[PDB]
Amino acid sequence: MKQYLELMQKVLDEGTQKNDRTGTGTLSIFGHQMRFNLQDGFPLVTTKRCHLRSIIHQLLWFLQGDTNIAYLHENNVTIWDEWADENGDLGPVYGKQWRAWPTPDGRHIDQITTVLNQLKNDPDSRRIIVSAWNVGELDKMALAPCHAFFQFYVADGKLSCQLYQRSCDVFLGLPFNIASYALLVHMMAQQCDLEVGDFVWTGGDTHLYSNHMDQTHLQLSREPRPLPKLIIKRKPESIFDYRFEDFEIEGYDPHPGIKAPVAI
Amino acid sequence: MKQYLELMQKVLDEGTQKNDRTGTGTLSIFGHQMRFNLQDGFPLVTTKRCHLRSIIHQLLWFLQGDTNIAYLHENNVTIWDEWADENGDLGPVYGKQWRAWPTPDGRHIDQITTVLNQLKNDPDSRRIIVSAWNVGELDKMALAPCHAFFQFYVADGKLSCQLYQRSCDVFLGLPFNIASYALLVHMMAQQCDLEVGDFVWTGGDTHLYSNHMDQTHLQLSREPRPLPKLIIKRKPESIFDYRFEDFEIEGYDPHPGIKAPVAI
Ligand SMILES: C#CCN(Cc1ccc2[nH]c(N)nc(=O)c2c1)c1ccc(C(=O)N[C@@H](CCC(=O)O)C(=O)O)cc1
Ligand SMILES: C#CCN(Cc1ccc2[nH]c(N)nc(=O)c2c1)c1ccc(C(=O)N[C@@H](CCC(=O)O)C(=O)O)cc1
Ligand SMILES: *c1cc(=O)[nH]c(=O)n1[C@H]1C[C@H](O)[C@@H](COP(=O)(O)O)O1
Ligand SMILES: O=c1ccn([C@H]2C[C@H](O)[C@@H](COP(=O)(O)O)O2)c(=O)[nH]1
Repeated sequence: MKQYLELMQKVLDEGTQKNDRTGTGTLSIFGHQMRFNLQDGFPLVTTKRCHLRSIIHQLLWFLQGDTNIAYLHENNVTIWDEWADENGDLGPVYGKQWRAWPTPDGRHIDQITTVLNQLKNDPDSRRIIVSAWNVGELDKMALAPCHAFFQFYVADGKLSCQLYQRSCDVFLGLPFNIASYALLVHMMAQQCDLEVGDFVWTGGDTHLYSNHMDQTHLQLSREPRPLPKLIIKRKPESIFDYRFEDFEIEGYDPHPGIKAPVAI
Repeated sequence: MKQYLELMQKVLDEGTQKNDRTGTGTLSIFGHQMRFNLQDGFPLVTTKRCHLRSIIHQLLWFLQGDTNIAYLHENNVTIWDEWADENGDLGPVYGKQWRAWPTPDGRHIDQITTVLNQLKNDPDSRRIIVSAWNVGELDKMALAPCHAFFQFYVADGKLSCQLYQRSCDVFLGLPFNIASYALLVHMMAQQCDLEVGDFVWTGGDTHLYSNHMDQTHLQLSREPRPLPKLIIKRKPESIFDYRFEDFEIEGYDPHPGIKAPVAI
């Protein structure tokens, strides 16, 4: 996508070499925002083939409030296996925070039902937020949340979403996240009988790892193609009842996949 | 300031009319970002006169862990009175979350001291974050956090900060908020012997209130004057040790004040 390849080049041209936690090295910038008008097409990168199976099962996993990779496993998704403990868990990661944030006094708050009731009952609210950054449980988490925080907005019947991402690996993880949250805005918009608007991505430390340098070069030389269109094939009676079969992506003619090693 | 005045012009050129919680009516855009290089000058608006007494005092109150207005009152700062209860209390807002976020296992996390340890011992961390958005306590808060989350970053011995403001009142609140976080970056950097980098502001619902349209156009007709300079006269043993008197702003000549109503 033009904005995405412009962020790749930006990093390449201005990033500073930093030693990172892995000991691989990064080239990074701090502060970047991208806007994707969703009316114009689905933001799935077309300069490399992106595979939806993982994107979709991971979002449905999250909305279930499940932090154990068994479902993911049962659906052939491997992305979280490195971080999961001895018997499948990640501790209170994304889905537990989304569906059951623990109050200090023992109650649990369901930020996705809150956000649903806010979109139907109070759509002009300036507080339609879901936060995964639970400072009090970060220590029990296999990995601190990368896509930490997000905010919805309604104006002239359209639903927009801004995501704050504290840490971003441009080559591998950024295409994944952009699509994931663009997909949640379409699910969220359908349930609330609403139009889709903008997806705004904002990042903190945005970086390209030293061993993805050739792959970036290879991806930057390809021309972006027309964006696909997402088809949602049936309306559930809740956001919690969507299934993998419900989604279809028409128009996606990508350049071939580029493989690149993960720095863990 | 060029950046601030361009944002106001943008809200005026691209905003949608939206009704707010206080029913006064706003003009809003969703998603903006702007960067202020702190080496260029101290970002206090000059197209209208700002009073620095309250920017410093509120920030020391926050760093104290305080959420009761009495301190602010004896330094006659009345910016928080409209929201405080009978006993001066605001409930667990900024100062309490920053200095003692309550966990579900009995602990409390001092997020400012943690940030300082990270800048000293692990400055390349992508996790140097302070969040006031505590979902399990928002119902005890007198007002939900508008400046909800901020991230620090250290590159070439320069400290930068990125603030995410979920709701922004552009005429009243935003000159207060930019000056407050630029102060904290200078204080942090002084304590850690770092130079100042950039303060990067990102907003969610960024808006102008309807009863502010004339004051905004008045402001916009003015030329920015050269930015002031911040001189700190002491290096306190800790960041919790600063006094009002340790700060001096040099060469600040603003255009006349412009007065305007608060929506409560
Ligand atoms: C992001 C995320 C979830 N994850 C992992 C993952 C890792 C660290 C994290 N760290 C943090 N802070 N939060 C997370 O949500 C998180 C998630 C991913 C893992 C691998 C690939 C990946 O290598 N993609 C390959 C192909 C495989 C595929 O299609 O799945 C590629 O070529 O793109 C993508 C996403
Ligand atoms: C941000 C922030 C902190 N705050 C708290 C705070 C809380 C709720 C809010 N609600 C709304 N609608 N807008 C805000 O800017 C806002 C700000 C402020 C409170 C008042 C003023 C204000 O009226 N100041 C006068 C100056 C005179 C004085 O010192 O009293 C002004 O004309 O600007 C500014 C900031
Ligand atoms: C809140 C906090 C601050 O210091 N600065 C701000 O600009 N605000 C503003 C935003 C909005 O005008 C109002 C809060 O209303 P709501 O909670 O968003 O509904 O104060
Ligand atoms: O949604 C995601 C998930 C992970 N990552 C990457 C960012 C960093 O490369 C790493 C997170 O590690 P720390 O920043 O906590 O060190 O995973 C992303 O870019 N996006």
